[PDB]
Amino acid sequence: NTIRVIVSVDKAKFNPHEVLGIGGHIVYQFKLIPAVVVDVPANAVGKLKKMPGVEKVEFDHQAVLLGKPSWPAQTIPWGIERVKAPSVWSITDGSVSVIQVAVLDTGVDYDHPDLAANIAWCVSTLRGKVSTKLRDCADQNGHGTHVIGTIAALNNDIGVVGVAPGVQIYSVRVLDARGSGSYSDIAIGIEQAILGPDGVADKDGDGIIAGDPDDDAAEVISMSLGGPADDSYLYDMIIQAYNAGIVIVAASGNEGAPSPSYPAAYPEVIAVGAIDSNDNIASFSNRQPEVSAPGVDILSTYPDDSYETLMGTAMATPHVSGVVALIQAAYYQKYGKILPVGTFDDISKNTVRGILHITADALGWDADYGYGVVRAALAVQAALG
Ligand SMILES: [Ca+2]
Ligand SMILES: [Ca+2]
Ligand SMILES: [Ca+2]
Ligand SMILES: [Ca+2]
Ligand SMILES: [Ca+2]
Repeated sequence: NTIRVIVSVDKAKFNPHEVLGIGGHIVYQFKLIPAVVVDVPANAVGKLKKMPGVEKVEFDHQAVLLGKPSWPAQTIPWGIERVKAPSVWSITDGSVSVIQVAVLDTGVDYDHPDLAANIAWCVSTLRGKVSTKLRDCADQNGHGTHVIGTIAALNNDIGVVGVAPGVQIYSVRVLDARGSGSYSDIAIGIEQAILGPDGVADKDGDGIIAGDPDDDAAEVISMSLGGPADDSYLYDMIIQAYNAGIVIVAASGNEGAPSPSYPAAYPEVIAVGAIDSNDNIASFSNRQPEVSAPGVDILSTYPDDSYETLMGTAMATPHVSGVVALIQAAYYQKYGKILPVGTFDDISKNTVRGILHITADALGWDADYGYGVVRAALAVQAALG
């Protein structure tokens, strides 16, 4: 019957009425890339390629969550210590106002007493519809609430504590109750993380997005999820985020493969591998990460008002995203600006990725651990030194 497809277009010639004309509909018009999500009867896709202004028709691929379960006063999970976050908190817990982290995942238990105060914005992109309603944005799986707690669980007398326990979180639900998500919804969730709550990327028109107090963009997009497919419009959204000054962090994958899933495999994205508490790379961790982090036996928040232990590269990812939030929060607190994102290759202290690379606890890049295990305390020293 009806398939979902993503059309790359020339906006001067693409007439959307041509798709309604063949029994299709417009699902979502991207604001930041020239592309549109459409539903068409499957036997009419051939007619789509043929319309004026249609440059490419791509099918809607599937990505999936990358965390799975391991089988009272406040605990500091072993991974938060390993990554050397508690030492940083006298400088910053990430609570500097221009800083937000967007977590594209299964949603969040937004009224969880260890999370709520840091939940700044809650949205859903599922099924190509942007929803800002609470029932839509709530986590129906648990995995997002877990990823989120590793980043930002409160420092208090309950539960757990995240890497950056003061940072504002934008929860962006791009994955359903089963942890499965379409590339379409994930590209839309990324656009939303750039647009933010006011729906405009660059409201004052000055060319600054991430790190501009006049805007409400996130500064980190964290994606603990992956698929085998490399689609154009998705990689275009990645570049829009990258160009806006957003650091993008994604899980390597859990199939013990030689290279990362997507989007972790894009040059603009920090691929993240998983270690255990013995500083062994997990066997499941996809190889050639950029950096690695705690991803086995990770205790964190879980629905509802509860706590759970999970494992996977999905768990390693938010430790890195939390480190990035500390670097950017410390740098903005001292200077009144953030660092550039940087590249895989980078070994300077002038770039977030540069700092991640050279402060990593290398156990010189390798195909197992990447540059090594991120260390917040040392990264924040490099950023400020
Ligand atoms: Ca911001
Ligand atoms: Ca806590
Ligand atoms: Ca905005
Ligand atoms: Ca601006
Ligand atoms: Ca401005």
